[PDB]
Amino acid sequence: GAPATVTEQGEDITSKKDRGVLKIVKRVGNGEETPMIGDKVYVHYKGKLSNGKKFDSSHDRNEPFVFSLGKGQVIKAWDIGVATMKKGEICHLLCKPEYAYGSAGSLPKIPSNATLFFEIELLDFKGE
Repeated sequence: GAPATVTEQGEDITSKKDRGVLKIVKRVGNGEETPMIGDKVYVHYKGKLSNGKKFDSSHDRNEPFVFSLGKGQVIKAWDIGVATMKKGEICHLLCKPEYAYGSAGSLPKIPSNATLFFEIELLDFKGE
């Protein structure tokens, strides 16, 4: 399914090229610009564990999740991944623990040393 397709065909968007964040675009955005570090970004997401089980979604609060890009307000994989997205884009990200919650996890929802899958939609971005 989708996570195995990211494993097998995803683009490595990390600077080190350690496969820490792999990406597949699912829906093109509009406009060619991506957010700059420091921009406010507005996302919907669905997050699944390696066995396919949901661990979280913005839709659980029925509102977009809002954060400042590149400030470490989110896991590393999001600061990297969202920066690559255009407004309106939907992508799939597979995120190794080093770029997510590491050996600590976020228990019980996220186990130790968990590779995470996200489907993320970049709804909007705005400058600071």
